[PDB]
Amino acid sequence: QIVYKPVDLSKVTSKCGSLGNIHHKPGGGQVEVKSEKLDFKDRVQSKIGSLDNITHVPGGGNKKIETHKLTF
Amino acid sequence: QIVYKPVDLSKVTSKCGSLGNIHHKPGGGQVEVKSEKLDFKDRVQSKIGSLDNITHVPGGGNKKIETHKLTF
Amino acid sequence: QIVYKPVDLSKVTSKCGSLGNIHHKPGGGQVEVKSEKLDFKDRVQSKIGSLDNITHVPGGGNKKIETHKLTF
Amino acid sequence: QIVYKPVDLSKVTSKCGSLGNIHHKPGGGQVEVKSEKLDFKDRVQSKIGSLDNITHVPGGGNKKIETHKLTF
Amino acid sequence: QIVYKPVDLSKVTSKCGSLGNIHHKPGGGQVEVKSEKLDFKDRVQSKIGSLDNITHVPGGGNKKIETHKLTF
Amino acid sequence: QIVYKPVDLSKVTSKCGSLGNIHHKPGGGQVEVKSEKLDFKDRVQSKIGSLDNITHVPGGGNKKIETHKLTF
Repeated sequence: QIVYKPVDLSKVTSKCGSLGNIHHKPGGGQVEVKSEKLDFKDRVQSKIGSLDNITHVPGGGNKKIETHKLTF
Repeated sequence: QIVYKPVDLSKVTSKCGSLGNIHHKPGGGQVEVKSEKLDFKDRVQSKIGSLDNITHVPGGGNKKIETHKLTF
Repeated sequence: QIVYKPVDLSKVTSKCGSLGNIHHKPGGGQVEVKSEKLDFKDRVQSKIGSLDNITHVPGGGNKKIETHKLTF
Repeated sequence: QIVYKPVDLSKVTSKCGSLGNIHHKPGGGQVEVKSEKLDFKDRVQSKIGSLDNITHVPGGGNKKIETHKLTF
Repeated sequence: QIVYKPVDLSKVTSKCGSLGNIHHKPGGGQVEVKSEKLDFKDRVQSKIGSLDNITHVPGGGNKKIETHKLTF
Repeated sequence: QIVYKPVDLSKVTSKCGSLGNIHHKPGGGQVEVKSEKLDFKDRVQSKIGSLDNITHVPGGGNKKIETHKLTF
């Protein structure tokens, strides 16, 4: 008699990219008089209090190769 | 007699990209008099208090290859 | 008699990328009179109080190769 | 001429009670053979690996009393 | 001439009770053979791996009293 | 001419109770054979690997009393 009962009970997780929490609070203080004068003239690039979150995940893949043979 | 009963009970999860929470609160402070003057003339790029979230996931795939043979 | 009963009870986790929490609070202080004059003229790149979070994950993949053979 | 323009720009916050994070991981280790025999017979009180979080806040109230008078 | 124009721009917040995160993961470890035998007979109280969160907030109230008079 | 323009730009915060993070990891080690025999007979009180977090906040209140009078 032969019994062939291999059991895959496994658990696999991938968690990839921007996982953590971001808190961005620019200008959260106290001021009496606030004045901003912006003069931008030629080919200017500007970020003021902005948030860019850029995420690339080519990875994070799960791969199982499993071979079962019984030869009698 | 032969019994061939391999069992795949496994669990596989992929979680890929922007997973975390974003909190963006620009300008949330206290001000009495606030003034802004913006003068932008030629090929200016500006972000003020804006949020960009860019997510690319070519990955995060799950792949199973499983071969079963019994030869008697 | 033969019994062939290997059990994969394994647990595998990948956690890859920006895992930690970010707190960015520029300008959170106390001031009476605040004035800003910005004059940007020619091919200027500028960041003021802005947040860039850039995450690349080509890794963080999980791979299982498992071969089972019983030859009688 | 009289101008009566007192300005309340104030910000008030109360944050009272269980503010912090609790992480409770009883039994998170590695064991080959684990056995537990519990025999509790008369007026026994028992906690095993349980979490009680009890919060009472009679406080944390915010109170403003403000009186404005102009007598001419 | 008289102008009576007091301004309340104020912000008031109460946040009272169980504010923080609870993570309770009893039994998250690794065991080969696990056995538990429980025999409880008379007026026994038991908690095993359970979570109680009890919150009482008689407080956390906001109260504003504001009086305005102009007498001419 | 008279101008009466006191400005309240104040910021007030109360943060009261259990503020800090708790990490409780009982039994996180390595053992081959673990056995526990508990026999509790008469009016026993027992805590094993349990977490009690008890918070009382009758305080943490914010109070403003402000009086403005102009007599002409």
